[PDB]
Amino acid sequence: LVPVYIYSPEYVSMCDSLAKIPKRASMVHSLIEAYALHKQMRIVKPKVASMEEMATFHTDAYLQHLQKVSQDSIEYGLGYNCPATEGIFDYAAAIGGATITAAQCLIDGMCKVAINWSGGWHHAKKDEASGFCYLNDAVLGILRLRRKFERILYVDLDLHHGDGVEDAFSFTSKVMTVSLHKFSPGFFPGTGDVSDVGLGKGRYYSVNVPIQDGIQDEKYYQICESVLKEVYQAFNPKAVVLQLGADTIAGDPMCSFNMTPVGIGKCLKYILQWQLATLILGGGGYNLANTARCWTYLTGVILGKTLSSEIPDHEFFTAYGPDYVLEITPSCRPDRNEPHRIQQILNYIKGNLKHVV
Ligand SMILES: CN(C)c1ccc(C(=O)NCCCCCCC(=O)NO)cc1
Ligand SMILES: [K+]
Ligand SMILES: [K+]
Ligand SMILES: [Zn+2]
Repeated sequence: LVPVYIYSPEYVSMCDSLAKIPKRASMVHSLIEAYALHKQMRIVKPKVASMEEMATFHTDAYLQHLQKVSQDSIEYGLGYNCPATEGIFDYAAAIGGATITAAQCLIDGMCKVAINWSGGWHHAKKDEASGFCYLNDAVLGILRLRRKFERILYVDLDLHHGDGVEDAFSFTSKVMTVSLHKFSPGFFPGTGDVSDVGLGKGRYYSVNVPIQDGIQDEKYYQICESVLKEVYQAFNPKAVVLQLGADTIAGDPMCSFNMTPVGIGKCLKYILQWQLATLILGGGGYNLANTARCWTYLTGVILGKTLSSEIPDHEFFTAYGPDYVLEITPSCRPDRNEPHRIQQILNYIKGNLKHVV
């Protein structure tokens, strides 16, 4: 009954090697640990994903190519965004197996919530890398949950549209994907408008909520709670995979949304309250200190605790200036979401869900 935490020194050290988020893994860990939150969690060492576990989603041509490259390259999306970095195959296997490992505990009753903050790589296609994602651990995690669960719900709270995971299940009704991302022409990955609902046997089993800059905690929680309520109704899931990219939080260099760890928490609370199994994943988050602040605070609402406002002294204390507090103050930027558009969106979504059995 104690939340599982996927950690291991070798793992975190492996993740700190990710180009875009250097040392972000350590920062998140050490901050969560400096709050002694790991004392109230079942620490589980992550297992490396095997070539056959990754093959449950990715093609051999892709996986083998990714492997040879790990030692004509821009063939499988391995270009500007996803470079042919030496050792990526090993980094992705570690992160992928870290989610497979967390998924297994959920289908073992060993816990009702497993956490893998270093995961959440939602852009990767079965045979294509995208948006710094070489392997789609979110899909590998959901496919593992399918061993014991019939209806799995995937909620993507990342600033970006979880296309990789949506594409994976766009033709199926066994897994429903919900994504609240910023949608605007020329913004990555450019998909996910509200009209996007899935194909074939999976029509309407894909929900997309396009948002605009500036949105804040309450405006966001209303939209999220609203959509998550209608969804639990029609789909009535058995397990839940939650992607919590912190690139929505105020202060991120992404400078799009204007959330705080508490806005997301209200959403997290609302989902945890369904008492269904739950696989927590990180994702984007480009303001290192803030990301540790957000996920630590969230590892706090997962344990019903209320963390200390003053940031405990630790390994990376200095990176928490100039105030050294766990709270994030929203930026003074205008919300660009006209309330009428949010309604048209919510209705269109509402009428898209009636079609569910
Ligand atoms: C200043 N500089 C060198 C850059 C600035 C912006 C990008 C970018 O937006 N790239 C597009 C990829 C967006 C990240 C998607 C991964 C993600 O956040 N998933 O949730 C790249 C480089
Ligand atoms: K689907
Ligand atoms: K999203
Ligand atoms: Zn993102």
